[PDB]
Amino acid sequence: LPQSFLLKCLEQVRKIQGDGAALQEKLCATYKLCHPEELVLLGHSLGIPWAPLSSCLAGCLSQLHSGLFLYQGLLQALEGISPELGPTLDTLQLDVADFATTIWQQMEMPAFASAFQRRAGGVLVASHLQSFLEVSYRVLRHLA
Amino acid sequence: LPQSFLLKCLEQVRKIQGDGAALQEKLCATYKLCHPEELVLLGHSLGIPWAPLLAGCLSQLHSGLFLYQGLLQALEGISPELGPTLDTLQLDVADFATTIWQQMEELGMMPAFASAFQRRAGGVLVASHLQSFLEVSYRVLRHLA
Amino acid sequence: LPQSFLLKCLEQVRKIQGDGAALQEKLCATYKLCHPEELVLLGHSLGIPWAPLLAGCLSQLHSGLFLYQGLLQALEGISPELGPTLDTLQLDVADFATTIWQQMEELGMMPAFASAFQRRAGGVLVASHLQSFLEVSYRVLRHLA
Repeated sequence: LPQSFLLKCLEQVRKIQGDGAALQEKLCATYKLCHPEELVLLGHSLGIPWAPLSSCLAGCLSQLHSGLFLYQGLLQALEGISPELGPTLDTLQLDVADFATTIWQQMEMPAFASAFQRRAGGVLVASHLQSFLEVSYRVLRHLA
Repeated sequence: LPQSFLLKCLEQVRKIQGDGAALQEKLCATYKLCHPEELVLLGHSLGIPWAPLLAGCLSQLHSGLFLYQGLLQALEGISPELGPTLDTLQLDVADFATTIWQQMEELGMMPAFASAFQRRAGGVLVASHLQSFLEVSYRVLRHLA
Repeated sequence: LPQSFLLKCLEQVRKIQGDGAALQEKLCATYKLCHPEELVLLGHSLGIPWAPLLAGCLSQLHSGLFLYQGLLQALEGISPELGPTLDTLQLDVADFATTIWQQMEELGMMPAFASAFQRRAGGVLVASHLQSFLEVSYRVLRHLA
């Protein structure tokens, strides 16, 4: 796709990543939930879906788009995790929502039932979105 | 680490130092902002975060790179001439950082630049910090080999 | 020494180091020769010369580059595959030799790699030393202006 497009995608993945790192930094400072690693088995229980992209033009781009559409959903489902994290979460959601539209333009949920469920769901969705955007850049770089 | 990943990195360090030195030489040439020591007090005024420098160290390179990707995007092209110079330096930083990220997987592990003078001077100081950052990164990669 | 010339030198220095680095990682990854130190015996046995390092030093750097064009040529492309990569490295060292010389002007100032294992392992050894020769030219030009 054009280089202008790929650089547009980078600016965006990097903004969404700086937001995700602000979230992750709050969840660690405020709840000591600092190691996504430790929560890996809870993602089961929490029933967090996975967006596949590594083994993936338009079909791939559609997959990125779906995966983004999935993360704006999950973020929404987290209902802001706590009053103090609410702002942070809104910023990351408006941002994932933008990247989702750059992709379509170019084409042209769980129940986190508790304080603990919202927090651990928070850490894991922030971590799964990081990895996914790291994979979306490598995939787009391979399509430019 | 695998010596071949190490050799792929030592290559990407130099390819970024090249683009960096190219930006610096163009800024000096087109605008006469030739000495980062004349703009250092101003690095403080432009709110620039200097980035410090297995798992933890590979993570500090990756964080450093991630900061440096921020600062470069914030200069928004600097000027119509320097535009493509900056576009190559971002795609190269972004590729190096992806390389550190993919290997940490396998192993299992802002300033705003208000005016044209701020974008110009900003380009001088960040090309300049990224240069040293990367040298020290060429030294600790040797060491974590 | 004019700060502009000196930043054109840094970009040339990083350019040749990146080509150096390009060759190393291809030799390490095509023929698993990933360590100069495991070849210091072959190198001693070939008796290969390494170059030492305003007028005087500027002239030492110029003659140092001359030596490395010499050594790079003797490798006779290493393999068909590695051909282009060495041509670039030759040409980029040539550029930089010229630049240095031109500065001198406006201021008024081979072993035989008899074998195929020898070309590949002599590739690893020259690229590695060149890399180190150029970092010090990077520091001497740094302290020169």
